[PDB]
Amino acid sequence: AAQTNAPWGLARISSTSPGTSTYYYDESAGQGSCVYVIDTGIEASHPEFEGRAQMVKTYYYSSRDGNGHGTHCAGTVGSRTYGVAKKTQLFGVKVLDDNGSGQYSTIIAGMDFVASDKNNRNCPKGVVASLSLGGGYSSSVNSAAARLQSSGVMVAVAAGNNNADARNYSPASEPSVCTVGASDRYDRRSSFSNYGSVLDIFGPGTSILSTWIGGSTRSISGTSMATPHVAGLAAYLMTLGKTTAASACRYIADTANKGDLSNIPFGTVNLLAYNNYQA
Repeated sequence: AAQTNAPWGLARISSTSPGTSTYYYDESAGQGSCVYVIDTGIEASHPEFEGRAQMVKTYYYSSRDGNGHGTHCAGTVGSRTYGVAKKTQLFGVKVLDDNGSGQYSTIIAGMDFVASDKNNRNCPKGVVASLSLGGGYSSSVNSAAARLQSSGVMVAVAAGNNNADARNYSPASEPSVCTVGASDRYDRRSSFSNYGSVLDIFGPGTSILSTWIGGSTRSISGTSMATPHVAGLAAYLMTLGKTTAASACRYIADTANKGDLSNIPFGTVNLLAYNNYQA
């Protein structure tokens, strides 16, 4: 399949070259996979989700995404127009309040929630968690992400927007999950993107168009936006039978576009998420 005039990030992950506008993808589109978007929630009513989104857990009275961030990153995973895996199931876990804030304990609880929740879901192609959040280093946050991964969830996490080594940030520094840096449409490392040896992969992160609350769309930037690209790609690749939850991070790195990014600090992978789809 081909989505013309797609967000640059979708076209990027299907192209060996920047500057294209067409997103090429196998029509399976991540069907049979599920992605938990662990964030401010998901406006599941957004037409862009076509009923494939739902809230499964909140840590506030409301499952309603009163921020936009979770709806935005859900959109990049598998929203209709703006998503990588356009047929995947999206589950909303609202660990961040509507200001985007969340206690570590709440984030840890949300990850533990997914690890068991996925046993009440039908995700025959596998299960992904997209964590577009982060704070300073936390061994207990890291171990929460490690458990989720261990449980058989493909965890993707944002490297953080500090223009610093991601070793000082959690869950970004958890080695066993997929730590995602951000690139811009010119294949530069995003200005804010964290870096370091813990990074597993880069994805489009600057000026990413996707869903927003109120049935709308907006473009925002962050490794938080690159994360759902990789989670979507993993859901897509799992549905294709190309990898598993345990191996998706390394499979995406193995098959990534290598050496195409600029301003990658020495010691940080130079790997851009790529679906390698041959139409």
